[PDB]
Amino acid sequence: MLVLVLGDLHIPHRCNSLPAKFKKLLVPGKIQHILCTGNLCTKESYDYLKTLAGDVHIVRGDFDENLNYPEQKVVTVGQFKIGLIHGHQVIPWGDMASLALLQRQFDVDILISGHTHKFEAFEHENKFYINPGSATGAYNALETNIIPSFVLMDIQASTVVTYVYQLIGDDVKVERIEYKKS
Ligand SMILES: [Mn+2]
Ligand SMILES: [Mn+2]
Repeated sequence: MLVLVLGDLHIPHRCNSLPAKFKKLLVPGKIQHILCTGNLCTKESYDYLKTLAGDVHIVRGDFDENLNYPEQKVVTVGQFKIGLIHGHQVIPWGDMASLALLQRQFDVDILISGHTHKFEAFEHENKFYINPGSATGAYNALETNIIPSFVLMDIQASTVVTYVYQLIGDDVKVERIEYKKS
């Protein structure tokens, strides 16, 4: 199973389009699931994602208007439980009821969020953590020189291979990170 992970496009309010060099790489008929962190913009981008896969999961980020999209979810892909949330939630740890509800979100194999536009991908204590960054390199609060990125996960049995794609200078650069769940 191939899983596309992306978000934070902000089209067309901040960026008019995905970079050609990333969009080239995506075509119908290859990806089984999309996990989108939100901040797409207008419906056009959601429609585009729906050409690419039959199972599209998106969450609602800050200033996203379409309230039919859930704030957070937990999705099962193969043997993996994946949590998905935009990341602009401002809730303090001390509201114990809210904390109790977050347990379901932390008790997942792979955790994905967005919002910052800064990519990350690592293993910690048998769990894997991904922020795909922004696929358009849209600006965030502090910064303007955001490196466009997105993520593909190749999932098979108990092994996930995460590919991080980044647009640096002239070329797409790929890092390949292997994760096996014990
Ligand atoms: Mn954003
Ligand atoms: Mn955001």
